[PDB]
Amino acid sequence: SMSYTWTGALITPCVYATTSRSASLRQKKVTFDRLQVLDDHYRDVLKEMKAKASTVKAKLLSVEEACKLTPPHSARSKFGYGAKDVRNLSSKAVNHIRSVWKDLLEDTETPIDTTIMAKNEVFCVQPEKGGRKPARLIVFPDLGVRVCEKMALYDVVSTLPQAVMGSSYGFQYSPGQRVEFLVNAWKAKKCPMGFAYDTRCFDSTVTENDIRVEESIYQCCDLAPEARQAIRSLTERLYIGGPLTNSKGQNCGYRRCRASGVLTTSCGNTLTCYLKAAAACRAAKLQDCTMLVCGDDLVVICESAGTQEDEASLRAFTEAMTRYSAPPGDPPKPEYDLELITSCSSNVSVAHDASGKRVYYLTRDPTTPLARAAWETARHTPVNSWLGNIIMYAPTLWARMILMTHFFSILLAQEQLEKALDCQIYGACYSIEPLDLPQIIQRLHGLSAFSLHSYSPGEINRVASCLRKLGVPPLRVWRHRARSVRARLLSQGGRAATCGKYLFNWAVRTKLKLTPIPAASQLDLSSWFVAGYSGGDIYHSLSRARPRWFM
Ligand SMILES: O=C(O)/C=C/c1ccc(NC(=O)C2(NC(=O)c3ccc4c(C5CCCCC5)c5n(c4c3)CC(=O)Nc3ccccc3-5)CCCC2)cc1
Ligand SMILES: NC(=O)COc1ccc2c(c1)S(=O)(=O)N=C(c1c(O)c3cc(F)ccc3n(CCC3CC3)c1=O)N2
Repeated sequence: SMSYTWTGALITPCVYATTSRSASLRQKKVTFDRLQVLDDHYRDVLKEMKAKASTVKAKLLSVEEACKLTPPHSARSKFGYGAKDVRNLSSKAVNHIRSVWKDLLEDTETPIDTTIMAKNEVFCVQPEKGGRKPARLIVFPDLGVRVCEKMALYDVVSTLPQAVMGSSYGFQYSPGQRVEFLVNAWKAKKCPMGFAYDTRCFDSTVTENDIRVEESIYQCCDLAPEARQAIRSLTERLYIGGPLTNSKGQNCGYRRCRASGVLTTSCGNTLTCYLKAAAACRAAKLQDCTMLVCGDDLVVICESAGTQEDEASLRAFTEAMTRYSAPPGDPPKPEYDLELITSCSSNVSVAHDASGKRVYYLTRDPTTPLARAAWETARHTPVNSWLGNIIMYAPTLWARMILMTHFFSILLAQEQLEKALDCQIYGACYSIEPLDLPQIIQRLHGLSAFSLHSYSPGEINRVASCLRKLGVPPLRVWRHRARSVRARLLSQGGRAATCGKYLFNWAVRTKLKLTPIPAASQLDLSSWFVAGYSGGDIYHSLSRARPRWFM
């Protein structure tokens, strides 16, 4: 079947930013008939996944619990209420949500409407390879439906992926735990070989059968009968496909592939990619495979069979993925150093802590983080990518010297150190106070994140070259700026002083011997790094448990 069919009605509007103007170019790329051929490897892997899914017991979320996960600025309903009404449990919001639920239980077939829009994302104007990337397409149902999806499937999509894929499920790891997993897998092999597999437009490649196979896995859970019916109806009426409406309310077309903005997108894509890849590893005869899967992002570490043999096994893996309707974007290439593999737009690098001991950490090319940060300093944005980058990339040279210095100087100038900001981590929205960053960083990366040094030449050069290319002052300027930022933070005391002392410890000549922040243990990070919710419309406000008077 065709991934999409179009009426011709335009996908209407809401360093460069992707707009609604480039939507036509994206539509051409993602529109095609899918040819899927399944085999015994696929069937064997599915049965193994199902046996693991069978250990899961999932609970039905109440209307109140589902309402509480809704982001404050989530798209309003076309039925007379918005995200504020949902979070307040308003009479109108709650009555409509209950009617949507009742309809899911009563109607098992009518396709549910969705809205289609072009994603506005900032990329760097780099005239080195081709040109500007076309806008990605976002497909999502109405607010009432999104609350119902949480009631039925929030517990499933939060628990089932780890139960099925075990250590291969990537969203259970913080960046440091992801690094630890990759390093351990690499060291376990006699002669390691690793590769990333890029699927061309993964959402478009997902077939009706893929979605039903994904539902057959959900159905292995112990579920409340209404949750079981809701999952069955949501599968047929929403997940499998349905009509597309643009922002103007015009019939835009029809979808028969994965919608980006439903609660099951991340879980479903991860399960689908894992199933196809594990089956393709068997068809390719790759020895002792370790897979790490995050949605459509796949990395495989295995036992090398020699240079020519590895190139041949990779082409066999690709042919098998292609049959399963997961063809490649960039062709996969075997890598023989862990540091050279790019997965989840990141690579492993090594540094030393204050005692000269090796510390592996996760980094990336800083061009896109710096460009996006520049866009965000220039104009007000709902989500602050700089904040998420400081959190996830806290041990890196560039996040510490440039992002921390620049944004802390802006917060000091605006007196907004205590103002909570939104950032996206694994598709979920978190409301975080920048004053909590030293405690968050210690919890996720450890005390060593504040004293790393002896960065690799390759890492230092990538950073320095990127600054030159973007017209950013050199690293020596950032050291001078950080010394002043640090001094002003120290003067303020409390959490602000901890920001100065811990985040800017690298900027001082003498360098302090840092002790653990006592209040860090109080942070409730239980919802962090459990699952991916990309396009799932999930929100959390960072909270503190058992606070001590003197902290
Ligand atoms: O050789 C030496 O010894 C010293 C050299 C030297 C060179 C340049 C400066 N620049 C500055 O003082 C100014 N800009 C900056 O001090 C500046 C700060 C951050 C900048 C950023 C990002 C960095 C990441 C956080 C957000 C801001 C970008 N650009 C920046 C410029 C350059 C810029 O203009 N825009 C972009 C565009 C895309 C990406 C990055 C940038 C402020 C007043 C005059 C211009 C200072 C010293
Ligand atoms: N195709 C589908 O359906 C979704 O497929 C997906 C594939 C990968 C991801 C997602 C969806 S996500 O939207 O859930 N977010 C991330 C992600 C982040 O949130 C993230 C946030 C930051 F501020 C900084 C770095 C981040 N990094 C890199 C560092 C990390 C440790 C690995 C991610 O990868 N990964």
